[PDB]
Amino acid sequence: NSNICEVCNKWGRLFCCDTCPRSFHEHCHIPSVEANKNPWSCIFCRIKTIQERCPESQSGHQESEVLMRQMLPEEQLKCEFLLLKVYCDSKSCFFASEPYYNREGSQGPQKPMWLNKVKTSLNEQMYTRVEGFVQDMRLIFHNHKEFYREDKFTRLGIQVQDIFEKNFRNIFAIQETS
Ligand SMILES: [Zn+2]
Ligand SMILES: [Zn+2]
Ligand SMILES: [Zn+2]
Repeated sequence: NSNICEVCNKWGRLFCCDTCPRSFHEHCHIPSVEANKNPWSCIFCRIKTIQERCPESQSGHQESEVLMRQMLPEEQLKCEFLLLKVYCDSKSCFFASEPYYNREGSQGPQKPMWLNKVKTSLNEQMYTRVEGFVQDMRLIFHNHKEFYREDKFTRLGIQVQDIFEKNFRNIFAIQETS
C-alpha cells in the first residue's frame, strides 16, 4: 500500500484498501473509512466494480438524464466519488470550509456554499436526485466568480470547476461532444 493519503498526499493515520494499493485518512475518504469491514475496499474499488458488473454503463449519456436520476445507492456512491475527486486537488482548500464576504465593491452571494457543506449533505442523505448535488457543486464556483469579479483570484474557481466538470463527465459517462 501507498504510505501517503490518496486525497491530501500527507502521511499520518492511514487505512489501507484491501483490493488496491491506495491509502486514506479516515475523513479524507468519502464516505469516512468504515469502523470494521475486513476486507475493506475503497471508493475507487467500489466504483470500478459497478463499471465491471455493467459494462454498458460506460456508453454515453445525456447530462439531462443523469441529473434526473434518483439518489439510489449507486448514484449516491458516484456523487461521493465525484466529491472526493475535487478534494483530491489541492486548490480545493479554498472551497472547503464556510466562506465570508467583505470586499469593497462586492456583495456576498445570496446562497453561500462550500465543499464540507456538500459533504455533510451527502452524508445526511439530503439529496434526492443527482441534480441537487450537482447544482450545489456548481454554485460553489459560480458564487466565487461573481464575488471576485475581475480579481485574478477568480481563476481558482475556474480551475476547480474544470476538475469537477471533467470528473462529472467521466464518472457519469457523459456522451463525448465537440
Ligand atoms: Zn488525507
Ligand atoms: Zn481500493
Ligand atoms: Zn449489465
